[PDB]
Amino acid sequence: VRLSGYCWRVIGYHVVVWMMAGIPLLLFRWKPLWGVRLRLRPCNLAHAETLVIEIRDQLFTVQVQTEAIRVLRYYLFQGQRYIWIETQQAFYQVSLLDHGRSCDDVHRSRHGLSLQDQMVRKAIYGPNVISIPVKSYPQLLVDEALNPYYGFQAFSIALWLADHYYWYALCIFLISSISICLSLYKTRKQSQTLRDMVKLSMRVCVCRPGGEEEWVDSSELVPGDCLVLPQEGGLMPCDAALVAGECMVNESSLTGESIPVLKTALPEGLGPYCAETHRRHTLFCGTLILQARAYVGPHVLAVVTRTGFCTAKGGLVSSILHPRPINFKFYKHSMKFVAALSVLALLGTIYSIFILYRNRVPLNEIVIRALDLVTVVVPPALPAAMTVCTLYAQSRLRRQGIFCIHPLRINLGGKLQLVCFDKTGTLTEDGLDVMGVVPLKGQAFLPLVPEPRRLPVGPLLRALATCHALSRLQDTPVGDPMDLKMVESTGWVLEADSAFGTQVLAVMRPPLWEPQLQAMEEPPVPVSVLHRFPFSSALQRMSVVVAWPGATQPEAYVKGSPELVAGLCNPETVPTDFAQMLQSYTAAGYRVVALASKPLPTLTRDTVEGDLSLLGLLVMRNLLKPQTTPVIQALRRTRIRAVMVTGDNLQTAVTVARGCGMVAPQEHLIIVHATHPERGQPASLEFLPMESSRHLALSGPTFGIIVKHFPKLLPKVLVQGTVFARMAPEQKTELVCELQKLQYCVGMCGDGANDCGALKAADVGISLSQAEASVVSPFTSSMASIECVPMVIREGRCSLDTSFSVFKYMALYSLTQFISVLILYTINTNLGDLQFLAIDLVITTTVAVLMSRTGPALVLGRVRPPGALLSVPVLSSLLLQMVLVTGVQLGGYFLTLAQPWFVPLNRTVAAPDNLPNYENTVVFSLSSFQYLILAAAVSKGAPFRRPLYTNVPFLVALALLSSVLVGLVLVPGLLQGPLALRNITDTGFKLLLLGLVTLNFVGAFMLESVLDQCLPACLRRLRPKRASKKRFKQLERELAEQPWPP
Ligand SMILES: CCCCCCCC(=O)OC[C@H](COP(=O)(O)O[C@@H]1[C@H](O)[C@H](OP(=O)(O)O)[C@H](O)[C@H](OP(=O)(O)O)[C@H]1O)OC(=O)CCCCCCC
Ligand SMILES: CC(C)CCC[C@@H](C)[C@H]1CC[C@H]2[C@@H]3CC=C4C[C@@H](OC(=O)CCC(=O)O)CC[C@]4(C)[C@H]3CC[C@]12C
Ligand SMILES: CC(C)CCC[C@@H](C)[C@H]1CC[C@H]2[C@@H]3CC=C4C[C@@H](OC(=O)CCC(=O)O)CC[C@]4(C)[C@H]3CC[C@]12C
Ligand SMILES: CC(C)CCC[C@@H](C)[C@H]1CC[C@H]2[C@@H]3CC=C4C[C@@H](OC(=O)CCC(=O)O)CC[C@]4(C)[C@H]3CC[C@]12C
Ligand SMILES: CC(C)CCC[C@@H](C)[C@H]1CC[C@H]2[C@@H]3CC=C4C[C@@H](OC(=O)CCC(=O)O)CC[C@]4(C)[C@H]3CC[C@]12C
Ligand SMILES: CCCCCCCCCCCCO[C@@H]1O[C@H](CO)[C@@H](O[C@H]2O[C@H](CO)[C@@H](O)[C@H](O)[C@H]2O)[C@H](O)[C@H]1O
Ligand SMILES: Nc1ncnc2c1ncn2[C@@H]1O[C@H](COP(=O)(O)OP(=O)(O)NP(=O)(O)O)[C@@H](O)[C@H]1O
Ligand SMILES: *[C@@H]1O[C@H](CO)[C@@H](O)[C@H](O)[C@H]1NC(C)=O
Ligand SMILES: CCCCCCCCCCCCO
Ligand SMILES: CCCCCCCCCCCCO
Ligand SMILES: CCCCCCCCCCCCO
Ligand SMILES: CCCCCCCCCCCCO
Ligand SMILES: CCCCCCCCCCCC
Ligand SMILES: CCCCCCCCCCCC
Ligand SMILES: CCCCCCCCCC
Ligand SMILES: CCCCCCCCCC
Ligand SMILES: CCCCCCCCCC
Ligand SMILES: CCCCCCCCCC
Ligand SMILES: CCCCCCCCCC
Ligand SMILES: CCCCCCCCCC
Ligand SMILES: CCCCCCCCCC
Ligand SMILES: CCCCCCCCCC
Ligand SMILES: CCCCCCCCCC
Ligand SMILES: [Mg+2]
Repeated sequence: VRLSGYCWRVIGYHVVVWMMAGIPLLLFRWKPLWGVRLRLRPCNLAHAETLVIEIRDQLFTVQVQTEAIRVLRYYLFQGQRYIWIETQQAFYQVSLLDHGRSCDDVHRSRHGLSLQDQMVRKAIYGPNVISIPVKSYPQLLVDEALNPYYGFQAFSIALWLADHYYWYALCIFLISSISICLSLYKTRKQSQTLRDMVKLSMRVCVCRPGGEEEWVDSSELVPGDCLVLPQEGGLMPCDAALVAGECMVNESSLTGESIPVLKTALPEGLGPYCAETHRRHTLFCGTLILQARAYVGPHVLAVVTRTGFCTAKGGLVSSILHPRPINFKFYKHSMKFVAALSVLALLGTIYSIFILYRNRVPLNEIVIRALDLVTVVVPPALPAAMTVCTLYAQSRLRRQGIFCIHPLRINLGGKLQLVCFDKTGTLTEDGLDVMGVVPLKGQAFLPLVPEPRRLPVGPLLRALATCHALSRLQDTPVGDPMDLKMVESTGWVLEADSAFGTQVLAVMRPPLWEPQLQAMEEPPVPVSVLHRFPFSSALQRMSVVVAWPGATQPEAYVKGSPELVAGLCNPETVPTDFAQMLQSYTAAGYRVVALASKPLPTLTRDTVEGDLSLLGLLVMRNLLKPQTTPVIQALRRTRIRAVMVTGDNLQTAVTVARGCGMVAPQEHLIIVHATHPERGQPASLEFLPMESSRHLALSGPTFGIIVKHFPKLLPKVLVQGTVFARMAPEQKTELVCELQKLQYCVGMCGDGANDCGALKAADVGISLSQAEASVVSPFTSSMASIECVPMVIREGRCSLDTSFSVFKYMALYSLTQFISVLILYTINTNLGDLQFLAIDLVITTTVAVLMSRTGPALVLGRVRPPGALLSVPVLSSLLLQMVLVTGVQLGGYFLTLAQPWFVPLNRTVAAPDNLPNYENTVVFSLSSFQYLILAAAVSKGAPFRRPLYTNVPFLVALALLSSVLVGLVLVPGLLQGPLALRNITDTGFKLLLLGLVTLNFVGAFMLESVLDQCLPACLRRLRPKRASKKRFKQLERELAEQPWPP
């Protein structure tokens, strides 16, 4: 995180690099800083340094722009704007100028921002736009085509053009152009799918200190400027603190869930505007405002707080544009693999140079042949194969209805070994059923009431009717499902005239019915709502203040989790057997929410939910979705660990885990309960063995106590723990972080608004109730069920196998072609000119692009894909396949030598001037069929991929190439002219060649099958490793020798 500043000699450095002609590799290597400094006009003075290099320990360089009003030196890094302060000499982030600003200051910013201050803050903070520039086509060409690989391909094109191999040069050019086009299309789509999301362009009203009215574009906003919000509704131009009125918004673009959320005006007072503690008082960029009410004045006034990239949406966009490096390695071993391949290539080109020197050839031709061989070693289709494989996988996922912002994470799904779920919404149905309400008398519960409609007028009925954040939107109430079903159960239909405190936020009317019963005593009267305190998952609570045409004083009603609410209630109002009866309902799997009240003596949220008194419990059913038990059973069958992380009660979570199969029968479960220290001793960490493998379940506060007071025992709990309950979102992301610390590949599926942090922290985050692509999590599904989890895993495995099948095959292709030409070099032939074109484009490129189209296996398995190219089976398969191919080619050559008809090539004339000569044709035919054979063999089916005959384009390609090659052998000759073949004029020997290559086909398949069948057993019997690289496996073993809980 160190920034170093540096100010005719640069042209000298450029000329030196050009003369060297490969200085870019040195500057793209361990010593890039030295070259940069030598070619940057070094000058440490930051005030004068126009260039700055930042190191984050990784190495980035950026200019220093200067904007004038007088002078302002700023620079952009990672999308964030930093500016230079003359009074400090250092660089400070734009977001940190107005840090610690007090809420009273935000309120005093109610008045306008003058045009002078507007332009000053415009120059400082820049325009209010999340800038994702559109790249001109030549910019993309210079960005992508400029790299060592394509430069080497251009060199190969030049070299093969030098020796009159026009066709081969042209086809290499075509392959490179196709690869560049595919990379460009991938990058363009990647930029466009993000740019289309941040498209905010609309006029907004803002009031000046004088005139108090002006319409400006969304980009013309700056921090500290007020904003008149549109009461009809619409998108939010930028991040602003709500200063006046109330707002109903739909912030699904950065939260996942699409339920309405209530934002109340910022509470006036002294203290910093955190923007995270006041999250309920802030409107975020790119969020739809369902409505905005004033209740105190003409307009709903907000104050712009942060604009541009520093907004939360801007931060997520910045993360997407510059993602963090992947923690889990995918290969991290290809250096040794390509080193071994290069070793083989060098041992081959040594033979090439030696045998060429053996015969009479000019030294220039000798070096030309050597460089030709080296160019043939490198295949030009590798980047195209990678890109098309990734595009195919992403298209498959999109066709299944799952969208990934950046497909680079797809392969992570192929090596997930732990998946977290949240109970409500994802595992269970979103909706709820109100089973009933349990009331109190003064300190003793009463029988459950099925329909709350039949309650008498009193605190409980009023609390059920009034305590929520429901709002009518187009003749339909909307809000939390819990609140909607509760109010439906009561029947009190949602409907100025301030009673005591302020203007009423809402009014409720009791349903007219029972002329005798309802008016039997105190007929119901409508109830007005004065103050509302929205619900937040961090504090399991919601407080409302209400009055009615009676109401000698107002009344505050609090709805919350039973444990926390009972803690807040008056101790003598809570019955002694609260815990057991709550278990009696939660152990049955019911969601239970407590209602309490206090009569206010005629307002910050703290003084409301204080000396409360229990009114009752609300028991409501919540059933598992019908496609969660099979998914959990499949995941557990494949030894993929499944964990529940939820903010609900521990008893309900345990019951749901038992029902959905996370805790199958005959699997003992313990409850871990750590008591907070009471100033006499630490937590005891009590264990309660439950009654119908080892499983542990613990709530949020005990999890925090274990984290902060038993660090030694934390790994064992995390390894054995499966059901975590009553966790705040912060605790959820903390648990994900801890699981990752144990070297787990942690994926997660979540509903919204309490999983966003955990979803982002997770290696593979999935959001369910999302219409389309979102910046909420790396992956997002359209359908709402857990079934998306296995497919993302399966495709990932299908990718990991598929990628390997490319690196294998194109390596085989890289080297099976390498040996063939060497054989010809030993006989002084050079494999023809159009023959190279036939080998590459007709046969190889089409197969390489088509082989990755195959889909996933449609079922999971316990066998994980490999994680290294240089494993024993892979290298063994490569070597044995090379032995088979070399044997076939040499046998063909030796048999062709041993025929009645034969005339050796005229060795005194260099190729291609001696073609077809009866040796080039046979080697070429064998090589072509060998490429097809290798392609067919490398492309496996089970357990990860479908059988080869699934993707009908690839199978059709294989069939057509085989047919045209067979024709090329079994005809008097139709392409033998252009391909320079000698037209073997007998119908007997060519049939023998066909039989021999059939034997080669059979040999390759039997070889690969025998390897797959036998080598794993040999490795199990031979080298008994006892893997301990990952800490969680070590902990699993240690628990296996002896469990920690007795
Ligand atoms: C000249 C040889 C040069 C090559 C040197 C590199 C050899 C080489 O990478 O293989 C390492 C593996 C060890 O095994 P390795 O591949 O390192 O296996 C590791 C474990 O499997 C680990 O946990 P568990 O799943 O619990 O086992 C996890 O899977 C890691 O990810 P990964 O599996 O996805 O890659 C692996 O790194 O196999 C040897 O133990 C051969 C050692 C050399 C044999 C020498 C014979 C002469
Ligand atoms: C034994 C002899 C006669 C053969 C040597 C072959 C050279 C002519 C090859 C070897 C490496 C090649 C270079 C490999 C990499 C590049 C990088 C490329 O520039 C970049 O894309 C770098 C961008 C970056 O990473 O910042 C331009 C072509 C060039 C210089 C290549 C030009 C041709 C080079 C010097
Ligand atoms: C050392 C002499 C005696 C050998 C003569 C042949 C060399 C000119 C060959 C040997 C190794 C070859 C290199 C082998 C591998 C690569 C990797 C290849 O991939 C990349 O480095 C780019 C990857 C990316 O940009 O993502 C670029 C060409 C290059 C440097 C090759 C350029 C030509 C080299 C230097
Ligand atoms: C006989 C010689 C001239 C061989 C020429 C090779 C072609 C047959 C290859 C070159 C590029 C290939 C295409 C490259 C990319 C795709 C995208 C792929 O679809 C996607 O992954 C993107 C979907 C979307 O975003 O719409 C389907 C295969 C296809 C059409 C490939 C089909 C085969 C093509 C045309
Ligand atoms: C110069 C003459 C001798 C060339 C004659 C063409 C043949 C070499 C044929 C045999 C196999 C054919 C390929 C077989 C299958 C396809 C599938 C199809 O490509 C796709 O994969 C489309 C994907 C989709 O949209 O679903 C159309 C072109 C292509 C690559 C064909 C291109 C032409 C090939 C290479
Ligand atoms: C004397 C014989 C000398 C030859 C010795 C053998 C050398 C073999 C070198 C093989 C190079 C492998 O190269 C590996 O694949 C391709 C090459 O473009 C690169 O691929 C990279 O660029 C492409 C786009 O161009 C991206 O889509 C891909 O995501 C990215 O990783 C890999 O980053 C590189 O690591
Ligand atoms: N709308 C609400 N008003 C008041 N209390 C609520 C509301 N919704 C949930 N709660 C309570 O808050 C507790 C935890 O809140 P949250 O963690 O937001 O709910 P959850 O549905 O248990 N979460 P999860 O299971 O991870 O989706 C729940 O157990 C309820 O007791
Ligand atoms: C092969 O070409 C060379 C050209 O020099 C010459 O020997 C002769 O014309 C041809 N045939 C034989 C057998 O050499
Ligand atoms: C002889 C060359 C054969 C091609 C080998 C390709 C292997 C690349 C593996 C690493 C890819 C990610 O960097
Ligand atoms: C890759 C294999 C390289 C070795 C090729 C040797 C060819 C010898 C053929 C000439 C001897 C038969 O008359
Ligand atoms: C395997 C096919 C190799 C490419 C063949 C290119 C020749 C096409 C036929 C041209 C006919 C006119 O000469
Ligand atoms: C893509 C290749 C198609 C055009 C190839 C033309 C070949 C010309 C060779 C002429 C000599 C043999 O008649
Ligand atoms: C990139 C090099 C392209 C060369 C074009 C070749 C066209 C065929 C002509 C072959 C006989 C001169
Ligand atoms: C739905 C399967 C699509 C198959 C694509 C067409 C394959 C035949 C193409 C033949 C071209 C020569
Ligand atoms: C990571 C950039 C790799 C550049 C190619 C290095 C080739 C070195 C040959 C000695
Ligand atoms: C499932 C393995 C498929 C084997 C058949 C390969 C294609 C044969 C083309 C004649
Ligand atoms: C379902 C059994 C396998 C079907 C084979 C279809 C492809 C045959 C041509 C090789
Ligand atoms: C996707 C299922 C494919 C079934 C096999 C198709 C065989 C067709 C031979 C042309
Ligand atoms: C799925 C039906 C189409 C299968 C392709 C049949 C072969 C066509 C040769 C072009
Ligand atoms: C369909 C491909 C086989 C056709 C060959 C017919 C003539 C063979 C006698 C040379
Ligand atoms: C595979 C194509 C077979 C063509 C007919 C074979 C005739 C051979 C007579 C010995
Ligand atoms: C007796 C000469 C060989 C007859 C053909 C052998 C079978 C060919 C398999 C492709
Ligand atoms: C998948 C096993 C394949 C068995 C060998 C096929 C030989 C077919 C000759 C055309
Ligand atoms: Mg949920």
